[PDB]
Amino acid sequence: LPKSVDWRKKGYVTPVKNQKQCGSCWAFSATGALEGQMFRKTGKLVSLSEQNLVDCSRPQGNQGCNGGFMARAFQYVKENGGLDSEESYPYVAVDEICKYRPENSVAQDTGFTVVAPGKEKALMKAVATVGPISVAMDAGHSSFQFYKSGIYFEPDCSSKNLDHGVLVVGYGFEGANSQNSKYWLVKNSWGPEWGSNGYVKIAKDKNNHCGIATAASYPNV
Amino acid sequence: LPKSVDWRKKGYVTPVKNQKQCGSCWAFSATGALEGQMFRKTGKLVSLSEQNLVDCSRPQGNQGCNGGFMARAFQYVKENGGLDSEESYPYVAVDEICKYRPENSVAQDTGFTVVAPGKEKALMKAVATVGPISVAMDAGHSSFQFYKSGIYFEPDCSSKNLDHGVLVVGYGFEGANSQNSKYWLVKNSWGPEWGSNGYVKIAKDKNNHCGIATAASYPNV
Ligand SMILES: *[C@@H](O)[C@H](CCCC)NC(=O)[C@H](CC(C)C)NC(=O)OCc1ccccc1
Ligand SMILES: *[C@@H](O)[C@H](CCCC)NC(=O)[C@H](CC(C)C)NC(=O)OCc1ccccc1
Ligand SMILES: [Cl-]
Ligand SMILES: [Cl-]
Ligand SMILES: [Cl-]
Ligand SMILES: [Cl-]
Ligand SMILES: [Cl-]
Ligand SMILES: [Cl-]
Repeated sequence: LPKSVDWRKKGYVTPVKNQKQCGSCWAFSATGALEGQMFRKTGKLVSLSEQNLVDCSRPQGNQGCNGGFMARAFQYVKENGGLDSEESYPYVAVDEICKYRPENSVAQDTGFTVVAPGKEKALMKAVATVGPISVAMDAGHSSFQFYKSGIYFEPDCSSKNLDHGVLVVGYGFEGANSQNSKYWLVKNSWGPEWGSNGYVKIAKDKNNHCGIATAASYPNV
Repeated sequence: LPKSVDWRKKGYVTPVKNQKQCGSCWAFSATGALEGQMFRKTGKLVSLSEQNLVDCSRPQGNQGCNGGFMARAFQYVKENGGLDSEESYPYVAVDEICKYRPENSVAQDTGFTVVAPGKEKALMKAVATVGPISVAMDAGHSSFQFYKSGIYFEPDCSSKNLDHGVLVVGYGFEGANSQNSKYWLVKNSWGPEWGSNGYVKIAKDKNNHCGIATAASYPNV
């Protein structure tokens, strides 16, 4: 596998978005993974609607601004037959009545693939051969809220008790040695003013740090 | 006109490039504008060759790594009958022999449209209705070099004596009021590591700040 991967360089990733005061991280992780797979299939990078996911996927078990899961989002897209563009269905960061229109759909999926739980080498393989991957992580620490640069490593991080969905867009290493200071390249949904212009490097191959490989998945397009 | 526009979210913009040690900003601004118009016309996003413009547009009045102008680059593409892909004519950040190959051409233009000098409302209309727009600006400040986040506003900026070509990919505002804290969304060519993932927000409707609306143009495809 490559020593480094960054899907941003290949046209798979939309700009950093901001969920604002709504617990919709799962919808942003899901649209980021679907954006990547739809681009891999058609060559067109089109921002997808998190608001469509927040408003319309309660039947699949999501709870809008009160939380949800990327897999349930991919299930909704499948049961629904489509997902609207962000342009047609804008994000307002609150729970609202479903406004989905098939005429505005720009994406579809047949379900999703799960990466082997807890296996960082399985995740590395999926990132290198599929594109961006939705993952869950433990973001419940002030060190993450205030993160700025470098490789994120939090001693109190859990790999089991996760509370935030994000998008792995690559991996790499700091310094000249490929096996030293490895990291996962993660796109957050807290705007570009958070972290390193909206991104964070999370320690890689350090015992599934913060649970990045515990519950990873991607849509099948 | 829309309250905000972001052509990156619609597939019109290639990933951020890096001119390195060559004064070829004008060529990157020109390829970015043609990449957007060729995508609007065909639905295919193809990276274009800045190196073809650097090496071949001296007859039109450009000077390669010593500087140039987007309008002269669109004139070269028109007179030349085409422009090659980045893949077929790679960027090497130095003045080299013209190696234009018609069989590798993936873009054409019949000339260009200019935006009336100094008219930010005319620039806003062009961005909303056409796609990304080539523009000149005053980038000669340490504040721009070390720019990292927020709306860029530099007191020492000129709206008349400009030195750097960039690409306006959209516009927006901060918060709920669409008329307050407005900005131009600008793609630079100093690599993704510069600024905010290679982008900068420049103050909009603040007296043509840094000259963004002084010499704007786009190719006619
Ligand atoms: C991130 O913005 C949110 C914050 C939720 C605060 C209330 N986190 C989630 O949505 C999280 C993401 C997974 C760990 C990937 N899931 C979650 O909180 O789900 C809650 C839930 C429980 C049962 C049924 C539906 C949702
Ligand atoms: C940006 O990389 C370059 C830096 C040039 C350093 C020498 N800027 C330009 O090319 C600039 C862009 C315009 C303002 C849009 N143009 C410029 O410097 O042109 C110089 C020139 C004069 C006469 C004939 C050709 C070129
Ligand atoms: Cl971004
Ligand atoms: Cl999930
Ligand atoms: Cl490794
Ligand atoms: Cl010009
Ligand atoms: Cl002309
Ligand atoms: Cl306005």
